[PDB]
Parts: sequence; C-alpha cells; structure tokens
Amino acid sequence: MKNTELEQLINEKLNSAAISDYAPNGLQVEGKETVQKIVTGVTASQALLDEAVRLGADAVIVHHGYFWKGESPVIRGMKRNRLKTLLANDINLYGWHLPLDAHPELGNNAQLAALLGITVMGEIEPLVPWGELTMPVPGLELASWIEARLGRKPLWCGDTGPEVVQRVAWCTGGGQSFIDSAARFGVDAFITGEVSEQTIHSAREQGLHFYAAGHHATERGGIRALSEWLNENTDLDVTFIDIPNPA
Amino acid sequence: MKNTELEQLINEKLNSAAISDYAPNGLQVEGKETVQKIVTGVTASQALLDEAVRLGADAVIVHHGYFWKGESPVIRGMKRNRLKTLLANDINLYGWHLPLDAHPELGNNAQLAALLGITVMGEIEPLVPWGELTMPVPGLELASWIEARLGRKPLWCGDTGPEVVQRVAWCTGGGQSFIDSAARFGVDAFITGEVSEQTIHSAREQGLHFYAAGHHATERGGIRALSEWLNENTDLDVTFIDIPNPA
Amino acid sequence: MKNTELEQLINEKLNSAAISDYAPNGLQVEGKETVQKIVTGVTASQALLDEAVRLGADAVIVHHGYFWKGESPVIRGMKRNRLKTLLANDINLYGWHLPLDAHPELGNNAQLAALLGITVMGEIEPLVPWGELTMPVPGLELASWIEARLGRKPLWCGDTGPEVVQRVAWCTGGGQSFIDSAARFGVDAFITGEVSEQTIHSAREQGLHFYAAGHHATERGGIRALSEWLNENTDLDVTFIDIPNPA
Amino acid sequence: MKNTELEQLINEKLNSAAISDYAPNGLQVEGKETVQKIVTGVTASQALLDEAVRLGADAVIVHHGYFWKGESPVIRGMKRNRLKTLLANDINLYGWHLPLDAHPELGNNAQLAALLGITVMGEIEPLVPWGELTMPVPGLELASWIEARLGRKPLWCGDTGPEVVQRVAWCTGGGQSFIDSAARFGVDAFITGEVSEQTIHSAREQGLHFYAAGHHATERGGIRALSEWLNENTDLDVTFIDIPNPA
Amino acid sequence: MKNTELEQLINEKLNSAAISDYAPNGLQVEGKETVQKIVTGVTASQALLDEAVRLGADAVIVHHGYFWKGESPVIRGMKRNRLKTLLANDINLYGWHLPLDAHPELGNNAQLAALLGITVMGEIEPLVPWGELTMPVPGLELASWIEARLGRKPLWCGDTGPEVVQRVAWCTGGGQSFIDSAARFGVDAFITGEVSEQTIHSAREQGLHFYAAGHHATERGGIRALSEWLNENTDLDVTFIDIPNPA
Amino acid sequence: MKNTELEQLINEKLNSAAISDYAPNGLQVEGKETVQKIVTGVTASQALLDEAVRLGADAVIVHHGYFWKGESPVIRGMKRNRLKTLLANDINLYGWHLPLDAHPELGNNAQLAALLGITVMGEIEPLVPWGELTMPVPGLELASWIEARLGRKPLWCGDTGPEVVQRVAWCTGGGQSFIDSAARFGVDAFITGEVSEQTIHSAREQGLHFYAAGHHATERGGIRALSEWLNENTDLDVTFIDIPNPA
Ligand SMILES: [Mg+2]
Ligand SMILES: [Mg+2]
Ligand SMILES: [Mg+2]
Ligand SMILES: [Mg+2]
Ligand SMILES: [Mg+2]
Ligand SMILES: [Mg+2]
Ligand SMILES: [Mg+2]
Ligand SMILES: [Mg+2]
Ligand SMILES: [Mg+2]
Ligand SMILES: [Mg+2]
Ligand SMILES: [Mg+2]
Repeated sequence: MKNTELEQLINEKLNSAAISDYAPNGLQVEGKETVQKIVTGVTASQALLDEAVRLGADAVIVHHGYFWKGESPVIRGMKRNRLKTLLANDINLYGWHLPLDAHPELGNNAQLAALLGITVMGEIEPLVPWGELTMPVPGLELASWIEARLGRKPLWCGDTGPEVVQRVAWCTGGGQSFIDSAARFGVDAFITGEVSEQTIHSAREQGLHFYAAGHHATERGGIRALSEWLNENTDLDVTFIDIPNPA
Repeated sequence: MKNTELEQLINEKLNSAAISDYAPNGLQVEGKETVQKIVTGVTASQALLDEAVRLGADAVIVHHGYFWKGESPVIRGMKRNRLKTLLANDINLYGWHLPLDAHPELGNNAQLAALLGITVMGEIEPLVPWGELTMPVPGLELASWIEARLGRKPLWCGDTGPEVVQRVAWCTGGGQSFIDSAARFGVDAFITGEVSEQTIHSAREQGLHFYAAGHHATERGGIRALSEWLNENTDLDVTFIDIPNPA
Repeated sequence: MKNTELEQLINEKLNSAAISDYAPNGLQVEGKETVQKIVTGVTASQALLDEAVRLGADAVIVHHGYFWKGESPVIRGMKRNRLKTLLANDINLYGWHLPLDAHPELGNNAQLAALLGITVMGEIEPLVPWGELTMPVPGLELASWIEARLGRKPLWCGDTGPEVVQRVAWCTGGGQSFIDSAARFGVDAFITGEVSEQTIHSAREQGLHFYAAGHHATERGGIRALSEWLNENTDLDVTFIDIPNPA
Repeated sequence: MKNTELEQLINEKLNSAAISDYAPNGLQVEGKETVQKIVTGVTASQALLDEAVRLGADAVIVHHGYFWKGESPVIRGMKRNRLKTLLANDINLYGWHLPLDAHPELGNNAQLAALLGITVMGEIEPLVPWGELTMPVPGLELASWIEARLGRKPLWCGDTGPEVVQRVAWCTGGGQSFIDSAARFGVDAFITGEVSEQTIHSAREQGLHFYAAGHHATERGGIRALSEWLNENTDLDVTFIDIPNPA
Repeated sequence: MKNTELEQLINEKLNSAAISDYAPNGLQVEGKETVQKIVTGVTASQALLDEAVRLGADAVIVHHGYFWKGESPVIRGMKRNRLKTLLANDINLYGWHLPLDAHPELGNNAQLAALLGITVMGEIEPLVPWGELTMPVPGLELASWIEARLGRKPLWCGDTGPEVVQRVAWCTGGGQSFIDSAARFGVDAFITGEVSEQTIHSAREQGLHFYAAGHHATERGGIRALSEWLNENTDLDVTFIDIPNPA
Repeated sequence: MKNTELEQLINEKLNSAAISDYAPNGLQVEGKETVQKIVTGVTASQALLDEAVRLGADAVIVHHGYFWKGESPVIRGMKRNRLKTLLANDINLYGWHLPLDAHPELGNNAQLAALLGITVMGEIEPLVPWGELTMPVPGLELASWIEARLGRKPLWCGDTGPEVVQRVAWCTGGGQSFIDSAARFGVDAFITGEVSEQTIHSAREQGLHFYAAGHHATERGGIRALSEWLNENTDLDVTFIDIPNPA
C-alpha cells in the first residue's frame, strides 16, 4: 500500500476530516512511499520508535503523535531524537487523536465499554458516552473489576457514591474535566484516565463514584482495535505493542 | 479587622497586584464587614465551608477559589451550594492562587523546599525554582523521603535518572508541564503535584528522576504558612484546616 | 566486559563452583562476546526475555534458568520460543541457582532476612538459616508484616504456634520440605515460598507458625541485590525487572 | 473381616500390585487381626488418628500413609507420635496412593471429574485424564464453579487462555508438573491441586487456563468413594472424616 | 472436701447467689458426702457421666446441668438414664449457668476474649461485654482467626460490615438475640455461638460482621478455667473433659 | 383485589383465626387499597422490601413479618427503615406464621415432605407431622439427598441412629425443641431447620439421625406454594423471591 493510500484509508474509516483537533490527524512525518510492516502503540515515544526500527517497520501509527497546538516547532532534545529515528530510517508516522477516541466501533471510548462490560446507550457530549453495567455492582467491586480488566489499580473515590453502580459515563485519557457534565446528566459513576485536584471535589459534592484508571491504560483499546481492523481488511503486517506507562 | 483591610494586607504581603492569574486574587465573595475568626484551607470545597460555618468563621482564605477563566458564570449544582453557604452566612471568601505559589517566604514552592530539605538557589522560570537537596540521596530514597514528609506515596519515575539526586527543580500542584523546561536547565530530579501521560516520556527520555507528589499534598504548605503569618502579625484568630484530597 | 569474564566474576563472588546443583550455574546460553547492557529477573521466562530484547540487552541474568536435571533435552514449545529469542538476538543467558540462594550478603536467604527484620544468627543446614526477629510479634501480626513487606498475602498456618514469634528459620523458594528440620532445631516459625499438603501437618503437630510467602515474591531479593552489586562494582548497565508471578 | 483379608479385597478392587508407587500400598502398620469399625481420611495425620481412637476404630485407611521413598527410617518427633497412637491401640493403618488416584470408578481423578461436571474421554498419560465440561464456560465462571463445588477458592491463572473452556485435563494433588504434557496434548484448561513457580509460566506461555485447586481439597473424593464402596460391599462400618487442610 | 463445702466455695467465688437464672445453680443432684476426684465438662450429657463412672469421680461439674424452668419433672428416657448413672454411683452433680458465663476472670465471656485477643473495655448489657481486638483485621481474616483459635469454622456473615474490624461485642452460647443491642451500642463485629434466621438480617441491615462460632465451641472456656482454679486453690483432683458437640 | 379482601381470602384458605400465634397473622401494615402486584418471600427483610419497591409491588406477603410478642414497639434502626419503605410507597405487608407452617396442602411442613419424598402418615403434635420415606436409606445418604433437594448442606448427627432410615418426623424452621417428642413417639430421624446445643445430646442419647437443614431453606416451600395457589386462583401477579439466608 502507498503511504498516502493508507492515510486516506484510515481517514475515511474514522471520519477524521470532519473533526477539529489539537494536532494534525493522518500522516505526520513522511517516510518511504511503500508501506508493508506497521508497528502501532499508544504514543510515538522514543521507546515505540526504537521497536519500529528493531522490527524493520515501514510505518508507525499511534493515538498521540507530535505537533500539538502551542508547541515550539524547534527541533531539539527529545524532538530531535524522535524525528531523526524516523527520518533516517524512512519511517512514516501517523497519528489519529480525537477520531480514534470517538469511533463507535474501533474508538478508545467504545473499546473501554466492551472491555469493562458496559452497554453503550447514548452520548452525553461528543467524547462522553454513558450506558449501564450489564452486571451492576458496588463501588468497591467496580474498582477491583477495572483493576483486573486493565491490569492497573485505579484511583477510586466514592465517599458519597451510590450503593450500587449501574449507570455510568466515561471518557478515556485526560477527560477528568467532563465529570461535572456527567454528574449533571445523572450517573452513578464517572470513569476516566487522569485526575486533578478539582475532580475529587466534584465526585464528593455530586454524589458519584469516580475512577481515574490511567491515561495509557484506558487508551490502548482503540489503536489495538485499529491494528486488528488493518490485519483483517488489508494485507498489511500490523503489530500493536503495549509499552507500559504508569500515568 | 475590616474585610477590605485584610484584603489589602495580604495583597501587599504577596505582591499580588503584579501577578497575572487564571482567576481573581483577593476578596472573591464579600460577606460581613468585620472579620475576626478566619478558617483557611487548600481549596474552598463544600467541606471546608461547612467547617467555616460550624466554627462561626467570618472569612475563609484558600489557594483555590472560584471564577476560573473560561468557567461558565451560571450558578448551579456545586457553585449554588457553595455560594449559598457563604452568602447566607455572611462569610468573606478570599483566594490567592499564583501569588501564594511564588512568595519567597510563605509560598507553596518555598515551603515545599523547606519541608523536603532543599536549598533554593535560583529560579528556572517564574513558578519553577531550582536548588539542591542538603543531603543528596538515590532516586528510591528521595521517593521514600517525599512520602514520609508529605504523608503520601508519590508516583516515582527514575528509569533513567542519575545514581544520586542533588540538583532539583519543582513546582507545586499541576506543574507537570514544566518538566521539559527543568530538563533543558539541567536537574537530577523534577517534583510537582499531578502527572500527565506525556510527563512519563519526558522523565525517561531526558534522563531525570520524576516525582508526582500530589496536587493537594504539595499545596498545604503555603496557605498553612500564611495562616501562621496572620496569627503572628495580627489579632485575627486563624485556623488552617487540612481536608484530605488524594489528588 | 567479555561474556566469559562476567561469568568468572560472578562465579567467584558467589563461590558457585564449590556448590552442587540441579542445573548448570553460569553462562547457560552463549551470545555476543561483548556485554555492556544487562536485564535481570527471577526467571528467564518468555516475558523477561521479550523485555531484554526490547531494551537492547546483551545478556540476561536470573535465579531460574534452563537445563534442570531430568528434563528432556529436545527443544520444542516454550523451550524453542525461549531459545530462539535468545539465540537469534545474540543474547547471553546466565543463571545461578543454589549459589544465589545462599550467599551471606547477596543471596536470597540473607536478603529476605534483612527485608523482614530478622537478625541472622546461624544455620540449621546449608540452605536453612535461622535467626530472631529484632521486634518479636504474635503469629497474626507477623502474617500482616510479611504481607506488607513482600506485597503478597502469605498462607499462614498457626493453629499451634507460640504466643509470640522470636526465633525463626526460613528458606526462600520451594523449601517447604525443610520444615521438619527447622522444628527439630527449635524455632517459633518457619518461612518459605511454596506449600505442600504435608507441610501443614508438620506445622500443626510440631507447634510452629508456618508461612508460605511466595516462591517468586521471596526470590526477587537475591537477583536484585546481585544486580546492585554489578552496578556498583563494574561499569556494566544492569536493570532488574520484576515480572509478577502469583506462585 | 480379617485385617489381611480387607487388604487383599482393596488391593484387588484397585489393581494395586500392578502399579509401581513411591510408598507401600496396602497394610502399612499391622494392628488387631479382627477389623470391624474403620475411619478413613485424606492423610494419616495425628488429628485423624486421634479421631479413630475417640471413635474406637480398628483400622484407618488413607490416601497418604507413611514410608515414602527416601524418607529417614528413624522413628522420632511426629512419626513417633503417630506410630505410638496406632500401635498402642492395636489399630491397623492401610494406605493406597497412586492406585486410589487412578481407579476409573472410585479414584480421585474420576471422582473430581464427576464433581466438576466433566465427561472423561481418554487419558493423556497415566495419572492425567482429559475430557470436556458438559457445560462449557469462560475461565472466570470455571474458577467460581470449582470454588463452589470444592468449597475452596482456587488460584486461577488464565491471562492467556481461550474465551470459553471446554476441553480439560487434570491430576489431583501435586500434579503441577503434568501441565506441559497437557498443553502438548491440546486442552483449554489444566486443573490440579498444588502450584509451583514454573507452573505459572507454563500457563501463560502455552495459552491455557490453569487452576491450583488444593491438594487436600482435590483428594477427598477417592478415599470417600472407597469408604462408600466398602459400606455397600461388606458388613464393615466405615466412616470418612474430612479434617481441613488448606494446602 | 464435703460436697456442701465445695458448693459454698464455688458459689462465693462466682457470686452465684446474686444472679437470677433459668435453672438451679450449685449442687443439683446430691451424692456421697466426700468429694476428692471431680470430672468437669460443658454439659452433663450421658457421655460425660459415663466418663465420670469409668474414671471413678465423686463429682461432676458443668455449665449446663438439669432442671431448666419449664421442663417436665417426670423422669423418663434421657433423664432416667442420666439420673440413674449419677444416683446409683453416688456421684454429686453441680452446675453453674449464668454465673459461669459472667465472672470477669473465670467466666465463659472473659475466657473467650482472652482466647481471641480482645481487650475487654466494658459491658453493653449484663451478658454482653464489648472490647477491641489488639490486632484489628478484616472480617475474612477474623473468621480464619476465630476458626484457628476455637478449632471450628464459624458461620461468618459480613456482607455489609466494615473493612477492618476493631470494636467487638460478644456473648458465648446462644446469645444471638443480643445482636441488635450490640448494633445499637456501635461495633464492627458481634460474635456468639448459635445463630437464628433473624440473626442474619440484623447483621446485614445494621452493617456489622456476625460470627456464629459454636455453642459448645465457645463454652469450654469457663468450666475449663474453673477446673484449673480448683486444682490451684484446693487439694482436689479435677480433670476437665471436652466431649465434642457440633452446635 | 381490595387489600382487606385478599387478607380474607388467605385467612380462610389457611384457617388462620383458629391458630393462636406469636405475632398477628394477616395484614400487618396497611397500604393502598387496590392490590394487583405482589412480591413474596420468607421474611420481610429490607432486601425483599427493596425488591418489592423496584418491581412496583402493591403488597408483600411473607412467612415472617413484624410485631412479635415481647418485642419493643419503638420504631428505630431496622424497624424504621423497613416501615418507612412500606408506608411511604403504600405497600401492604401481610404475614402468616403458624398457619403457613401447618396447612395440609400449602404449608411448610407438607411442602418439605413432598420435596424430600416422605409420605405424610399422621402427626405427633400440632406442628410435627410424621411419615415414611418412600425409599428408605442410610443416614449418610439421607444427608446427601436433603442437601441435593434443598441446595444447602445440612448438619447431620447420626452417631447413634439406625442403619437405615425409614420413619421420619419433622418441623421446619426453629423446630429443634421437638426432637424429644419425636423420639418418644418412635422415629428413625428428625428433621428441622436450626439446631441448639441440647439437640445434639437428644440425638445421640435417643438413637435417632438428626438433620438441621436450615431455617430459611426449609421455609421457602410454604410461601412459594401459596404464591402459586394465588396465581392459579386469582388474577393477581405474584412473584415469589428467594433471598438467600444461610441460617
Ligand atoms: Mg485521548
Ligand atoms: Mg495549584
Ligand atoms: Mg498552585
Ligand atoms: Mg527457587
Ligand atoms: Mg531458590
Ligand atoms: Mg497426592
Ligand atoms: Mg494423589
Ligand atoms: Mg450456654
Ligand atoms: Mg452460657
Ligand atoms: Mg419459622
Ligand atoms: Mg415456621
């Protein structure tokens, strides 16, 4: 496949062109024209890049690439190491940020719901679906469940959360700021990846169970999902590598 | 003391005028004129408020108040309950954000340094001081040190940091975004309150020990220090109340 | 350093040659001659092996390697996957079994003692040290201490143990069979890693507190200290990786 | 019945003499010639023995008796108390080990298959049957079924096992070393009583669900079934006593 | 000692005369005047009486004797066999009920707290002391702790109890009716011997852990302690005998 | 149906006013007048009440209601929660105690006998029927059969009962005090729900097999049968709900 054909293929599968974002979606750094072996992971860290070079990948696809709004375009320190590892080896880098969080099937938000056992039912706002657990359980049990399914112990705050959690809303990664919107919609628990100082007061004062189950942990689902989608719908050789990040 | 007097007293001790901020610094909600019993804390949470009410406080002073830039001005949910507890009881709410982060004597950044045994020596950027531990220790020992001093286990990332940590930079609260700037300046360790997904790659790729010691935990120092200053320089009856927040 | 050189350095520090074993101690699978980066772990599993590859290790060092007496020589299944990862990448695999259980300073046994707060005072038999807890406590209290220090709830049988445990014998890993020898010597508790059906009768009928604290959990001690020893005594770059194992 | 007659009766029903074992099968300790009341249990522990004395038994029959190969012959400590209790009271001790594991009808392996709802279909190796659950289920439901049926929560490692378990191999007691042969055979799960450190690597790297269901827990079926068969086929009064053992 | 002397001596030690009871406390069935050898136990069942005869005792002392309020006076069945064994052999039968449950030193309630490691701190109601575990633990562990100290697995209902148990109330024997009084006083656990249908709802709806640890299991303590007290304070020969009872 | 009419219908089918009881039989807490949907169960616990609320029930009928003789009338803790749920939602509570144990067709005693396979042949006293198993069996087998039909392992004491059980007497619930009455009449076994310390002695000394099969497990039959009887003879929608209770 040509690198530009692959950009167009996933752009169309994820209705990318239609979504405003904090960074460029699609081909971020151009490499050789022909793409046959693909390495993907949550973030284009130096460590993922090093696996793509070790594996002889032609392209790398991630949910967090470079060139974020507000960033300095200067190329030094980390940025110089990353771009040189890509450019010298002719590796194509693609990033799909909000389109891969939102897709109904392959997105981070839909995959978390499948992994945690939540029946999606509607959407509170663009990146915040809500639904119900198919097996309603107490706040403590839900924490252990999230810990067993993502393999990471979440920050659980449920000082004033309901006795049993049924209705839930969530947003993967750094979606702590949607907690009020979810509490205002009416839920039993709100789940996200990161947490901030104010997030705790929102859970306490609004009567809900809150979980920060990890930015990286809650965001392996979509890129892994898109990687499967590529292996089943093309002849590409796509390998998804989960490189652990505590955050 | 009069409410407007107290405002001008603390505004001048913290050179507040000369500091751009994300929210109004000073008297945020006007209550009775005469102030004598003051309750303070890290954030004007409903819980700190109900303590002010139980203690028959005339004013509450915090580091995190209301009216953050970009916030919806409508008064509903939590803002209604909070503002009603203050206006109905004639309690003055005062808040100081960045000026209480930076003051060289009473600020959260100077009080963390005192607490962890760091000799301040310069400033990399306005909210980010640098200095040297008085007793250099290996990354593991500094993590245990931070946890004993703050009473909270920090997230520590030292995959690629020096054998012994001597030079340190820091920013209390959510200053994770200052990590690359500390890296370019040159430090063995960077400490702040919260953590983001990109912060972990900044720690590994630039070879430094990183600690996320908690937003609330790294921010009890300054408003506690200011409360002492008030009890020591005025006849005001000030009680600092620490309400645990895991974030 | 030269792979054969690193083999002689550790053999001599651990007095390996003078100790008969169930498997070869030293370089078990040869790789590239020049070793500078090493990854270590309790067991040369496929998981550790994959982390060694990913981090560009030239050698892997473990407490449990391959070629155990009685095992079939044929290379198939897990053996084939494991040997290939090592051989295709020129990675040296070394292992030290009994020699790393027993070394007075760096061994598994002496390191468990320091972690648990036991003053070593002697040995009942070659892999069975004896000593006393610096702070004597009841059986139940000791169970929570071992759980807190090792990060794993131990199986505790104390149906007939003394009211306070002071004198203790122990043997990391699969040493449940040394319990009768410990009882005849005279101790209040026996601690090991695994448990067997007969172990519980031994505990009960001989009046001691028995603890099965984890084969893996009790054997991260030696390999991690041996890794600290190499970083402090050579210029090799050694990283210990703990890959959790329930047993 | 005459003590030696009962020996011969059970030796024949179980085809004992044709199975090489690690300890003597049959009458291990002679007692009064005339047998009428018999107490049975998993292991000839001091507790079962004291029970047989209290009930006035003339014999005891167990799965685990004495005299294992390589054990010291000397009679001291536990052996002295156990042998004294039997000899002073003229109580006959019988033990059948591998024969009582294997009998197609009354054996521990067949009894466990019946308890867990597994249709026996063949034999992988002598002590390791295989079959299919009459009701296939995911690995978590099976952990719960085993825990419900055995009365003990098993250790369940299934991080890489199939979504639904149907084909199963098992060996009661200490059969962990048989897991690799079951993998080669091709099964979705392997169940045994104990666990060892290498067993967890075998489950993960070969993709199967593994369960250490308890050594004593998985071995009550056989001696209990034998006890039932004697009450149905002789005029003997045989009682089975389950004396709890968590291993 | 004269039988009437021994009665007077235990009455005063236990402050018996000043306690209303459901049966006569003291000498219930008179026998020979001179008492030298005494056998004791929880209940004057036929099995106990029979040991008294075999052992040639002059007297038997229990916690549960005869003549309970409400009982038929007619002497037939069990009562005839029991009374014949005592009268024909001239054996004295003494029984102390509530006095032996309540004595602060020798009573069933004080002996259970010492067996279980509880520091007695006061009394909720006449037969229900309250106290704190010197080693607080979760409800599951306390269950295992009760099992091991008593030698019998208790029924543990802890669906809604606290995460850690510290304050506890108890009443040996059939004291399940006191669970609501304990819940009203404020406790993390209530322990007794028997259980009733309603006892479970009290536990669940009042948020405490409940344990039915055995009527007989929890009442060996008092009569055994009075037995050691007689042996230490007189020249009598008293043997306490535990005859197992499941309830 | 009108609430006072339903009361009447069941009072007459169970000949209730004729039976004197420990609590009022019939409508115990009046609710809305029109009843159409009804939830039933063994005891009016908070848990059944909350189900009745979830399900929109107009009435709840149980075997155990409130207002037992001797109980305090005050409404607090548990009674307040329960009564508030009923009264605030206008749910009628009806309860029938002894008339629901005794009815020849629908009662707990007759329904247990149909379940267990016993032909009822007459009665010893009011709540204690007697009969014979259609298939006589040893007491061990009877234990296993009771466990299979009721779903709970019973306590079986058969130390001294007949080799085979044929004639049986039984009382569901707390009927242990009837065991001496069954023995004098002449039976092989006596079956009830709960057990008490003295019941074990009655069993041993009177030579009968005794089974405590569970107060809750033996009392589902009646209210379940009454609920079917209401669905078949009225237009009411009745749902019997089993809320497990181990006692
Ligand atoms: Mg995202
Ligand atoms: Mg801040
Ligand atoms: Mg700040
Ligand atoms: Mg080992
Ligand atoms: Mg070892
Ligand atoms: Mg075995
Ligand atoms: Mg076996
Ligand atoms: Mg009693
Ligand atoms: Mg009592
Ligand atoms: Mg009843
Ligand atoms: Mg009843």
